[PDB]
Amino acid sequence: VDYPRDLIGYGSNPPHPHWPGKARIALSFVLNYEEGGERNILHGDKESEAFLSEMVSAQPLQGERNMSMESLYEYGSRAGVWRILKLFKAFDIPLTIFAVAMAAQRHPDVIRAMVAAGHEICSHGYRWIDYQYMDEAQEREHMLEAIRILTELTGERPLGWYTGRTGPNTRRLVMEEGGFLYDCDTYDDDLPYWEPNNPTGKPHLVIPYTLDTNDMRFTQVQGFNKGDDFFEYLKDAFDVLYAEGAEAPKMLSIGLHCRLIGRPARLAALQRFIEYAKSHEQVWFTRRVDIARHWHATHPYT
Amino acid sequence: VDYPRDLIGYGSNPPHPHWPGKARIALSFVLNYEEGGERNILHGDKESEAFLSEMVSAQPLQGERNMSMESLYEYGSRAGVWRILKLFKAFDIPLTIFAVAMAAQRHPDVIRAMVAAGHEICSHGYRWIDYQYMDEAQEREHMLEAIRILTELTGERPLGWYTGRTGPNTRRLVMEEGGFLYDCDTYDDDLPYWEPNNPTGKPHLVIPYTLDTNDMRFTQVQGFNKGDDFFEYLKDAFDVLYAEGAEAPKMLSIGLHCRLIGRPARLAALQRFIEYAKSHEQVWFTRRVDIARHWHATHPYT
Amino acid sequence: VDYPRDLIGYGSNPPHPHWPGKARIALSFVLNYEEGGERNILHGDKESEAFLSEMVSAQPLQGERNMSMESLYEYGSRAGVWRILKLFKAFDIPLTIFAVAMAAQRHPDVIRAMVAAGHEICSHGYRWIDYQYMDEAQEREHMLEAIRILTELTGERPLGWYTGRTGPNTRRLVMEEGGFLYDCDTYDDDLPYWEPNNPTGKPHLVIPYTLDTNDMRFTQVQGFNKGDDFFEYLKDAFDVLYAEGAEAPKMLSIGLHCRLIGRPARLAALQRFIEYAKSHEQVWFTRRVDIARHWHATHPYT
Amino acid sequence: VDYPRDLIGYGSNPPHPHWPGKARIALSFVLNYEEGGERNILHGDKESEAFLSEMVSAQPLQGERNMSMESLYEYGSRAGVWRILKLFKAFDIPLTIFAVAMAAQRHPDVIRAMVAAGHEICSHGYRWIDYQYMDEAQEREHMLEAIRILTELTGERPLGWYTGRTGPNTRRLVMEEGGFLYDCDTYDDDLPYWEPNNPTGKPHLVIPYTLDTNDMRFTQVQGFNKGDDFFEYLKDAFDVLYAEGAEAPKMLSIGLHCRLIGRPARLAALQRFIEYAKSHEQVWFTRRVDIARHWHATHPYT
Repeated sequence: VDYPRDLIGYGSNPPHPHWPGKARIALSFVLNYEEGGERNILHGDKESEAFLSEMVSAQPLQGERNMSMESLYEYGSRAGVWRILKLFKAFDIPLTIFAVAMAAQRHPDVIRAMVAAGHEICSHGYRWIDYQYMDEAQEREHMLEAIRILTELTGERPLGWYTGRTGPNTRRLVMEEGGFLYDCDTYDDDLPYWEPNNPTGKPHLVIPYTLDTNDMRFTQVQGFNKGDDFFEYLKDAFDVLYAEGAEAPKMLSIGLHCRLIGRPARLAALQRFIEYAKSHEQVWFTRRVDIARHWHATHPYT
Repeated sequence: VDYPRDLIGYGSNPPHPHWPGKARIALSFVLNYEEGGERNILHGDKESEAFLSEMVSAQPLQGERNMSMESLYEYGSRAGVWRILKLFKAFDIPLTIFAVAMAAQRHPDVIRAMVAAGHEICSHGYRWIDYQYMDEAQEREHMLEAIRILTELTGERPLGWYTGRTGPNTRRLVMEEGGFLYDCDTYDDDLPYWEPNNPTGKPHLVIPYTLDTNDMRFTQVQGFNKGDDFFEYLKDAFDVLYAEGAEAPKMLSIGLHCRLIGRPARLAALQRFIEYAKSHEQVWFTRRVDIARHWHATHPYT
Repeated sequence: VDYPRDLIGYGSNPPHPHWPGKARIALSFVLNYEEGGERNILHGDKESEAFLSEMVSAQPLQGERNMSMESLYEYGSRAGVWRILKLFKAFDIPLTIFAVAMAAQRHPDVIRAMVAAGHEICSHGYRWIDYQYMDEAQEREHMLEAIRILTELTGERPLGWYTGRTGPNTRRLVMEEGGFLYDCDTYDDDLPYWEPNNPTGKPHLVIPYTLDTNDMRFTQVQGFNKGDDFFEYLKDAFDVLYAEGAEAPKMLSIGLHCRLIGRPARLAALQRFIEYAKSHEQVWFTRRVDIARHWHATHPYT
Repeated sequence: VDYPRDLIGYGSNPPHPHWPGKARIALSFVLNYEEGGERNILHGDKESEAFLSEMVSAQPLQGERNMSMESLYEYGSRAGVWRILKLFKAFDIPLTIFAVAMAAQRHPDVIRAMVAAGHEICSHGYRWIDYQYMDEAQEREHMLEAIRILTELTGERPLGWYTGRTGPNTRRLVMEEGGFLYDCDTYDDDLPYWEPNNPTGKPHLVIPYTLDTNDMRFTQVQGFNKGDDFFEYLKDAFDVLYAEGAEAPKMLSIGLHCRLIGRPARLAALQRFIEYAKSHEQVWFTRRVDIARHWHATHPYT
């Protein structure tokens, strides 16, 4: 029937990306910047934050502040962020930053640092909250606001979007806005593709993200006990994709959070994966906007 | 008393299967095909899907679409399925496909591919949902429909059944239908056996399945952190059974899901287990319908 | 105040057990036999079983049968039990069986086998259910019944007790009954001790059990991914205790369940631990009734 | 806006601690002493304890005693505590004890032992309960009481505080009391810092604690399967911090609980980490009050 999902996509025939330097794989390291934008009555929310912290079994507290939860988030913005940024600078690997606009407003100096470092600032929404149930009017308003904030902060408007906890209208509103080159609000492929259902009809690129090669699993019910578990997980993902890349190259995202991989216990394994990746020839270490411009120039929208 | 369960089965005296090629073990690799058939208001369900995805702590959403959940499922049908099918083709190992009829209707080309590859299409029900509470009338109707769909799709009716989340009537309805050679809706033995309580009185073979040597544990609360955990789990299962097989051969199922082992990070470990298994002599790599026909010819129903 | 718990016990001065053969450690392997006695409307319960199976996130179903859950339990009594019993017979290690009386009634042949093998049959209660909220009258009645059943089944009354999910009266009722040598309904020490609060005033020995060196963790939210995790856990427990045993020997329990360690994937690691343990001199492999009689003869109740 | 959190802290410019012996890292091993102070109707609570035990999926029981839960806690005070104290004595490493005042009242002999051993007794609150919702009046009263108890018990008032499950007023009340040198009710940095918002205006030192390099994860939903997982986690944390310490030394806390790392299976890995740490030059093994006095003398409050 007139089924609004594409279960098929490229089928058994995915396109060759032709990554620069004849790369057998494209690696997109992504650093989320959410600290200061999460759930909090201080921010006008009805409850405290519970998602993604050391407090693995936390529940949101209605009309309350959860001090421990707040403090675990402050680790991300106070200490984790700088240690991570230094690590990427040390191996000369660029980042795409998934920056929440309210978080960035609260820490403009680190955002400025990131931009000066040459990292791409991608929009991660106005607030770090669940958009599942929000009215279309308000989600659109948050969106246009996130754009305003990041443009002023950065001096350049965001060209990609990623909400994460999206609702039924999130991605439609992104493509309707007009000014995005891409979005990342899918986990459906190993390659970019042109959105098949853009009402706008303009080319809109989808660059799928990840929930599995993602440090969020360090704090979820099912998830890595020690750093080496995340290293072996990342390593396996690389090995299979790199092997496929001998004839059919693909991409791999690596999701990271300041308050999570920022802890020394977890950073070690990220550095190990980076050294592993760097030891291979034909790896394209890149930003998602660069993948997007590359797609345009290589596989233009027909 | 007149207890409707058989807690005893074969007791301390299990039969020798006499697998072809004097195999010390029979390996049944199974690939579930559920993507497109899962919970969704689009499919007429009251809520979204929450079982078996990267969103380890998901809950069903009433009257809502969960876009992320949908997208994680689309990974299975868009990308995972082809990579898995290639892996099995590369080692010349046949599959039994646990194909959900609605999922197959949404992707007939992949089903046709599987059949052309020589994989057995086993019925996994009309829909991928919990049958626990469904009225007998409707479950029977789903069943006869699943049969209709797969016969047209495949050109041959399904000879095995597996629902998974069965209710008190599921298995009785399967045996009452008449045309199945076997079912897999048990986790009670290491060997096939004839159903002791078939009202039909015709021979009905039970080929027990698994929830432990099953990639579903990658996304459950208790479950594998990294691929090597699933490899060592599978390897241990093999080692003990193979050792028993010197005098008393048995079988082992390996359950797989497109949207799960389809991810590169997880495929590596499956390939490692396959290489391990292949390095042993006297291993029978087979389909469940072949086990069933073998049982008939070897241990006829008395 | 008049605090009904002993937080202190032996303090920094635990007694030397003087295990036979000058053992530096006493190992108590325990095999639970619960299959056939668990929650089930068939057994007169209000709901199905959910504790300790592959269905890691199961909930009890009110007025329903959970067929999968039943089938996972049937694995324990049909297949797991024999494989485990063979393993212990192969290394000549004796068991204490934690036998639920209703489970034993449903499978008398395996109970008879265990007794003929020389394993101790310890009482694990009439039913495998939570006694937390049961009235004293009914719990006492279950208890006297469990005794009746096992005596007839075995030809000798049970000399130890272990309920597991006890209520505020469980242990008091056990000691009031009179005929038990010991109970195991604590997790409070590394050595046996005489119950300090027996109203009876007769000597009653407490032999603490375990929830950590216990295969139940294979199916709990926090718990072993692969067999080697349970092997390394057991190995570490052994190493520290054995080292302490150079001057101050203690004991270690290893809890096992037919439907859990009975799976080949998990048995491998148990066999590895047994081989490790066996490779050490001065290890006392024993039954809990033997520890109890030893305590009597070695550290009589003053 | 006038946002009551400091998301920024030291920014990219953390101070050099100048640890004694030119240490590249400061290690604070912490032993919680909570057993006897946890939730219990015996203690006047409305429900039993459920946090941090082998009963990984426990829920609090209203108006009930949970005997197993109690017994698992008694392991901590009866057996775990002495084994842990011996381990630290063997490597000549000092502890900071996070002692709950009610727990200490129930076991004065072990507290006296700890003090005689030269370990610092830090206040962990009057009771081991959640202060999230307690009225300010009662939390203040608990606090002044915890102080009274520990001073009498120890012969010296506590100079640090740590509640853990704090409410919106906990830390403010601590600094208002006047007599504390520091608190540990944050998880926001890798270095001590002066509280920027002390109403008192006196210098108050914050020495951040941890929920990740903490044996509590052995019994949480996401957490270590085997001891080596905690060893590798601790080792990684050390390696990254020690490497940073070549130019910019920091500190690392290691949280421990008697009833958890007290089990032999878990102690092994703690001993392994201690041997690893000890094998490095320039490691400062210290107590938190010593870090605090050092901070005063080295980075006085301006």
